[PDB]
Amino acid sequence: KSDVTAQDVENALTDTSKNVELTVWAYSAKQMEPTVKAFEKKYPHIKINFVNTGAAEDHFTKFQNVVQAQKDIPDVVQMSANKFQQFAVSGALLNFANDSIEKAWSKLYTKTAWAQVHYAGGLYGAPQDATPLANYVRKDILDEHNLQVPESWEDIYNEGIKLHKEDSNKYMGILGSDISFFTNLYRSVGARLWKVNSVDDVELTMNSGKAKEFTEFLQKCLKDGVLEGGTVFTDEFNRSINDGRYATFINENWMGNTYKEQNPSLKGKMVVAAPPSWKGQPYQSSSVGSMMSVSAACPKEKQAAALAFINWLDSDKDAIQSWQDTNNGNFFMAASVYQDDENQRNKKETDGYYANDDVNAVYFDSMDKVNTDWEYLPFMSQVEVVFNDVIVPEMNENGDLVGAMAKAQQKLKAYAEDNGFKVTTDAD
Ligand SMILES: C[C@@H]1O[C@@H](O[C@H]2[C@H](O[C@H]3[C@H](O)[C@@H](O)[C@@H](O)O[C@@H]3CO)O[C@H](CO)[C@H](O)[C@@H]2O)[C@@H](O)[C@H](O)[C@@H]1O
Ligand SMILES: [Zn+2]
Ligand SMILES: [Zn+2]
Ligand SMILES: [Zn+2]
Ligand SMILES: [Zn+2]
Ligand SMILES: [Zn+2]
Repeated sequence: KSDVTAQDVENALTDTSKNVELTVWAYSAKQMEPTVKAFEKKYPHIKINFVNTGAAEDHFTKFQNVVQAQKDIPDVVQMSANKFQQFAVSGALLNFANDSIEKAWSKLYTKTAWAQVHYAGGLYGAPQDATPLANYVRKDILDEHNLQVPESWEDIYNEGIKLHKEDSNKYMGILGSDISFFTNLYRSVGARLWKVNSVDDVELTMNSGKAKEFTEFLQKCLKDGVLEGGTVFTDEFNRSINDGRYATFINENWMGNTYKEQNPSLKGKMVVAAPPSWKGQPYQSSSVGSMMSVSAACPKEKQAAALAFINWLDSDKDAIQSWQDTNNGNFFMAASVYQDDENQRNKKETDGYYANDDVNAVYFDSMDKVNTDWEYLPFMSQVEVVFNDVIVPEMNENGDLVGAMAKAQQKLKAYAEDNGFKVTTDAD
């Protein structure tokens, strides 16, 4: 049980005679590093060795490698709310839960994000960004085809048929072969793939109920040309999203900043809209986001400073402002100083990039509608492996996503059983 209190954390910042060196690994270096530099300017006794680990997939592999070796482990490591679980459960991350941290830091982060940095009763990071889904819509393409900005999945299907019949070089959307992209869609329609009761007790529902109905719908979209299966955040995707291959793109809202940075030619052409409803339920959403975690290997005498750094970077009012100023005037932060500020909710676009200037209001409404009735499995790294091996190959116009989900569930059941988890599935 961690005895580093909220007061001990604050003392690491005030006790400036106690010099500390922290090694920090991050994959979102572009967005985060300027605010890291601001930390170092403000607290020169805490020196940050900031390591840009490149792409997230490489970062997580590198971190697992050093943890398994028990050598050369960073003190602080970027995590995300749907990838940290297997690191937390395996003991790679410091569980810094205690009453005083819980009491103090729970007030600093919006409740949806704060819940998600817990796992199995431990506390494993400070939330960084929230990532409510938004639908980035090429309004120019829809206008050309006399199509409305879609508000539901039913609209995506019916309008997507018309679009692709009239212009077979464009699709209404992409079904991205990425575990976050894919699970975000299920979460955003209230379709549980699984339920976690405790660290060693899980239920898989990948082939029944609302999940099965949604999978059937996605396969019909693939079969009929409404969605195209493909990768996201690859060169293939980058070409497509620049060329207008997808009239809609339903994604975590950090993409809103990515378009401003990588796609200047799309200025004025997109509207940012709410993600779609399903079956005449009110629309729901999903938020994941990054978090900053401390390694279990972090030396005891550096832990207070490591926690002080993660809390400062992710919640200090100056830090939150830096996140805005260094990311085109907006970055969607989980800290309550951002989330509870009506002027962030009503913040108007000033750069002319999106065709609607109320982008943050769309993001905030989506955040309000995040589906919190959800947990990630303890072995999310294995989930991603099985997804790549079993589900991704079926994401095509002749695929069988329904059958693939059932086979993936069987593989995850065997993995769970082999690793000491109690597991039920809807196939039992
Ligand atoms: C790993 C993801 O972390 C969160 O998303 C962050 C987003 O991550 C992207 C990486 O920067 C990129 O290298 C590659 O791995 O794609 C990732 C998206 O899946 O990066 C932005 C900045 O551009 C933010 O830092 C996001 O927090 C999380 O929300 C995702 O679901 C993933 O777990
Ligand atoms: Zn150093
Ligand atoms: Zn708690
Ligand atoms: Zn067209
Ligand atoms: Zn390629
Ligand atoms: Zn400050």
